[PDB]
Amino acid sequence: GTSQWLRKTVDSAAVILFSKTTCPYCKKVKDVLAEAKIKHATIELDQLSNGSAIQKCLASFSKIETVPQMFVRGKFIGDSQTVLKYYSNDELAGIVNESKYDYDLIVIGGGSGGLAAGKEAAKYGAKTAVLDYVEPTPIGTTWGLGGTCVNVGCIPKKLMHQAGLLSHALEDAEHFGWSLDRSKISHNWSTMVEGVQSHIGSLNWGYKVALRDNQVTYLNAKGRLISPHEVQITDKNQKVSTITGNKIILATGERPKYPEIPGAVEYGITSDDLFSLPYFPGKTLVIGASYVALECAGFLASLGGDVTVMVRSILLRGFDQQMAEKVGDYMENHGVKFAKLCVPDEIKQLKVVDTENNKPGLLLVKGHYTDGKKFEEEFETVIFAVGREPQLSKVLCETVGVKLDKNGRVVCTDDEQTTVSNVYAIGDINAGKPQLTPVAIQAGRYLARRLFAGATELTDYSNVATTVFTPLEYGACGLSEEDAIEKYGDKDIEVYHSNFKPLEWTVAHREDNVCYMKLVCRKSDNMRVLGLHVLGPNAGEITQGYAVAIKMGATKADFDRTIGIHPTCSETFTTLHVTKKSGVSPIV
Amino acid sequence: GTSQWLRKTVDSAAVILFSKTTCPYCKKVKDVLAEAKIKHATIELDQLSNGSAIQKCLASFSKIETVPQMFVRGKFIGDSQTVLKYYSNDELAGIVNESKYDYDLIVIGGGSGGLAAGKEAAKYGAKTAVLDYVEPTPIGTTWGLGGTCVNVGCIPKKLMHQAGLLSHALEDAEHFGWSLDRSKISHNWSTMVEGVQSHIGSLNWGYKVALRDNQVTYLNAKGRLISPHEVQITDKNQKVSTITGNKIILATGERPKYPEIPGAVEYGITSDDLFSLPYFPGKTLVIGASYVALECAGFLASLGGDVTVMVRSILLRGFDQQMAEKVGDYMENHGVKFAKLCVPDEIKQLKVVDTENNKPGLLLVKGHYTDGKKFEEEFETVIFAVGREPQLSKVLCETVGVKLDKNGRVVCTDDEQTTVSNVYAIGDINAGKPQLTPVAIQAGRYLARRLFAGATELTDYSNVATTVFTPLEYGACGLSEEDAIEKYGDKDIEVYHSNFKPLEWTVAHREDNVCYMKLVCRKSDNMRVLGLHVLGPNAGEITQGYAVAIKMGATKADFDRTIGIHPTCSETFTTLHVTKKSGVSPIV
Ligand SMILES: Cc1cc2nc3c(=O)[nH]c(=O)nc-3n(C[C@H](O)[C@H](O)[C@H](O)COP(=O)(O)OP(=O)(O)OC[C@H]3O[C@@H](n4cnc5c(N)ncnc54)[C@H](O)[C@@H]3O)c2cc1C
Ligand SMILES: Cc1cc2nc3c(=O)[nH]c(=O)nc-3n(C[C@H](O)[C@H](O)[C@H](O)COP(=O)(O)OP(=O)(O)OC[C@H]3O[C@@H](n4cnc5c(N)ncnc54)[C@H](O)[C@@H]3O)c2cc1C
Ligand SMILES: CC(=O)N1CCC(NC2CC2)CC1
Ligand SMILES: CC(=O)N1CCC(NC2CC2)CC1
Ligand SMILES: CC(=O)N1CCC(NC2CC2)CC1
Ligand SMILES: CC(=O)N1CCC(NC2CC2)CC1
Repeated sequence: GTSQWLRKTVDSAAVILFSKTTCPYCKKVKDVLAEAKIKHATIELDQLSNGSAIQKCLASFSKIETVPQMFVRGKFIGDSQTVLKYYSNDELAGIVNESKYDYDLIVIGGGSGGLAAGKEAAKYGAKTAVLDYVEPTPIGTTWGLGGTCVNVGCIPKKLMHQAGLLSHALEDAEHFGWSLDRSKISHNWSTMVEGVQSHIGSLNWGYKVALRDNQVTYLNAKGRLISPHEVQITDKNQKVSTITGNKIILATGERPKYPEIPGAVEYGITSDDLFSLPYFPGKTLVIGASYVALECAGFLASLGGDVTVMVRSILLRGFDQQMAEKVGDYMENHGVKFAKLCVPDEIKQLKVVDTENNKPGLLLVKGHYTDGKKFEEEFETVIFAVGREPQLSKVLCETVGVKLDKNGRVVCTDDEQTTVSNVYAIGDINAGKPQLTPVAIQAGRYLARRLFAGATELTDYSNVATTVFTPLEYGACGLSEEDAIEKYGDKDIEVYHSNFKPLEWTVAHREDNVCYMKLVCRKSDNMRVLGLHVLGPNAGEITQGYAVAIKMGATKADFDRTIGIHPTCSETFTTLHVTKKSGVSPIV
Repeated sequence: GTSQWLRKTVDSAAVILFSKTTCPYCKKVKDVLAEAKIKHATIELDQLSNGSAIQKCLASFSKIETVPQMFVRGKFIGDSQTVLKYYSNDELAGIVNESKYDYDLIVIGGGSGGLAAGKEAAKYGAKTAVLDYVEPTPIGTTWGLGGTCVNVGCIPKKLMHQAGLLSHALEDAEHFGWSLDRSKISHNWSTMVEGVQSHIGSLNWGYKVALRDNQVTYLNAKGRLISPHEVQITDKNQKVSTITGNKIILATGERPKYPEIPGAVEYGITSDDLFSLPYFPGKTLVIGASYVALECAGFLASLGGDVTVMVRSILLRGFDQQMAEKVGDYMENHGVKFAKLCVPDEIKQLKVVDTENNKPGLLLVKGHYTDGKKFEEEFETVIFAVGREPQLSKVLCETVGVKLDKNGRVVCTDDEQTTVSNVYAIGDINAGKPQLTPVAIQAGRYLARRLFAGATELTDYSNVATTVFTPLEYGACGLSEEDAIEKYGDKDIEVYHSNFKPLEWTVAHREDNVCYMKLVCRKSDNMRVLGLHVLGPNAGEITQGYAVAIKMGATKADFDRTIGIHPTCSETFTTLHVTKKSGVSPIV
């Protein structure tokens, strides 16, 4: 079945040239298309295994078997002589631009996955439009091009994390001989926000420049898919029009949820608001226990804030719960307060936010615990981090026929196709996929190569590593301990673990046995590493490289025969030997 | 095959029990040995592929074929009934202690490898002595148990590096909103030295406690091997004596070299003296260009010093030379001066060191460039970092028969055996091996297991990752680019590379295109990764995990299908695409 690959490739591509590396008649067609500023995909057949059979099947469209052969939007155009005839007759530009729709591709959503898909497709001659719009938050916050990660997620989160880490660096520097006095140093919230927002502005602008230089049309517009090939767009002044595209990629992401309780929307905020907030939050309550809740609470305390987290049930639901508890214990020991097994009932306003003097307001939070006892306390800022959800009713007409699941996410095949054959979805709205920025980028780039350059590589969504940037960071790749035990049984699981202490913490007089790591392994499969977990500084840097080994099937013997780099935190993975079944302590 | 292994295992093990997991009489013997504090190896025949063959071969030694069987130093002792008889009759202790020699093992040298070998051997019942001595430096410097890395190597070097890193952390903190003024903060050298030396002292003590708790005899003595089984030991008071051992492990390491020029030994120092120097070096000249030279020049400059490095020919000979040059370019941009193609001719004393007032002296350094021009300049401190060498003529009487190579290192088989069948060598003095602390530890532990516990695993010295802790760190694993081209030819080698900027450097306004990473791959072996190189922060944490993947045979495709962790520096390895042959720019 090489024939049905070739048919799908020729059908879907915009401009594609079948070529060979040594053929100089091919080279003359290349240099002609380059000078004409015509972009295209190229399939070198001497570099593919079965390029012989493909050459034969090209005759089914073109009635010739030689190379080069040029196609445009499913139609054969000519061999060398015919393409040069079109060029010197000035007929070539009209032929490549002839299309049944306005665009080969329309991307709805200009974030991590959408921008990456659109730029990749434009590399192969696909005429591309990228639509993006930011619906404002209840208090009116808005931002520029690039999506959740760039503006209100990974980028400003980690910069603010770094600002918190530097407070411990100032304390540490005294013990290492520097003459500063940490107790006499304080933090300016608005200076930090100005620097963070200035970096984000350079990224908004770089993405506009990127799209321009790839000949991608950027429309700042709210998109709505009304039929398989029609997208209705609405302007900043409410002007409405319609554009048409061959392929459609949905990549509109999610926004934060609010609890259905009085006062929440009126008087609370979310992470959408926190990263450009013009005043220090002050005494803050963070409601929820996701990674967003814990990351935000953690740097606020490190910047000297008075911080409480209200937890309905457990921390980091879905992550390894031994690890989650070590994360929260570290936080509790370094100034974050927890109200456990608790839930909010209402937010009362006591003092309006003072815009002129750059001051928070004042709120009264009422709630109750699972036993029945009551919660009541005042806070200057209340931040909700109780999940995120898509809003596809605003994007999709029911009549088009794109199937959603019961959470509102799009049901896709393993190549991102929806139930409507020309419509695909990527990123956080793809049901069941990990909701991470590098996943959405890989999904979008690989999809664009399949649609417009005849690629076959799929995205692999298994064993994707994560890092939670709490004050002590937590990296992971693979199964939690409890998920492995439940899948294979407790007698088939072996766990190797150890505490450790970074060398940097010795002269600084930090704790001896808080950093921690383990390997969860399958006995009956040669001690296969099923999950890796580490709590310590620089956990993202530590974890990333092991994700390649786990993808490759690493076993415990693979970790053992590798030698460590000394002195590092990471090298402790190369000499693990204490098992949980042995009952031997893991302390250093 | 099996029979030669069994003969080897029985002959050299001190106390060993042959057993099966489900064998109630074996359990009877284990309990008696545990109750009598008799340490021993154990081989569970049911856990071995060919335990059936082994069980039959045991009769060639004991004339029985059941388990348990207990041996001591090559002699069958009995089954369960016979062992209990010796126990009940108060005869067991003297049986398990009977030996032709004072010790089952004598380790000459108490550093990284030797301490690890000694402790591991004692775990299996081997009666063990560890000998350690520290020959003072020319000005009298000395230190405690633990070797080069612990006292005058990796540990104090990386602590001082960390002190240097904190100066940039103090600068960065302003930009992230903290109120300090970096320009009014200074560094106190003796305060840092006191904290470093306190940590080292806790490690000196920890090793003495560990050897005690493992029943290893520690002798603070200079050792000399005068025949295959006799070690002469000389006292702190010059008392001489002789001990005997069955097996000998040489683990005496190396010391710094001095160039043969007037004034070098009298008025200069080495790294052996630097890590406990009671005064700040002041204006300093580092002579040499190894990683020791550049790491020391590096943190001295970050701590406010006026620093010059005098380079005979190139930086970091034997490392990838493109990366070496980026390392040195970064140092030159951040204050380190270089005198290139230059060599020293003599050191003259202008001032004597002032021990009382705690101040360096003053020196005049004279030398010449390779074209004949003259070098002449004054310095307060001159550090020689021009290599290290063993001193085995002090350890190894000629008549013993242990063969050395032309550099004076010990020629060993792949199981660390020397030319004398009961004598082994590990660590820096094993010719041709990487000279690193984790390698010496792996070699010593693995060897002890083969000698006293029947193990067969050998140490793997290939593709061992390294990290150079210059102000911008350089991590690596596998071949340099020039080595790969030399070995396979330029047309079979593809290099993927990219610049990157750490997110933490954005708000701090640090350099855009200084950090750098590349993968060196072999086209004809499925784009196998031959070498990985990265220059940036936390380079050792970044690199370690990739070393497991390389050990496993990772290819470029394995790096592409792995998803990144965002935002990290390390994730840049998972999306590399610009090749050096393309000529496309690697900047961002
Ligand atoms: C606080 C926080 C921290 C995070 N930290 C990390 C982290 O450290 N690492 C990590 O890997 N991930 C992190 N994430 C997750 C990451 O941000 C997302 O997985 C990623 O942004 C998803 O990208 P996307 O392309 O699917 O959608 P998005 O990046 O959300 O972009 C979709 C865009 O489409 C727009 N849009 C919506 N509807 C329409 C419409 N009708 N018309 C036009 N445009 C529309 C949206 O306004 C938005 O601009 C974090 C998320 C949050 C909230
Ligand atoms: C400045 C510096 C920095 C380094 N940094 C790193 C780093 O970051 N990472 C890394 O992996 N490696 C590093 N190394 C290398 C590391 O220190 C060595 O590879 C390691 O210490 C060698 O271990 P060893 O057991 O072979 O010998 P050693 O650790 O040198 O121990 C040998 C011991 O035997 C003693 N001895 C000698 N002769 C006798 C005798 N006749 N009788 C009794 N005792 C004797 C010696 O005095 C010494 O105590 C560094 C080295 C230096 C010099
Ligand atoms: C609704 C509609 O007609 N559009 C909305 C997006 C706008 N983009 C401006 C031209 C750069 C204009 C087009
Ligand atoms: C609620 C609200 O103010 N918005 C809806 C209409 C939007 N028009 C998009 C920007 C082209 C602007 C945002
Ligand atoms: C006989 C000799 O010269 N030795 C010197 C070193 C001594 N150390 C142990 C604690 C006494 C051991 C004896
Ligand atoms: C065996 C031992 O501990 N010694 C102490 C110091 C050694 N060298 C100093 C320079 C004279 C000599 C012997």
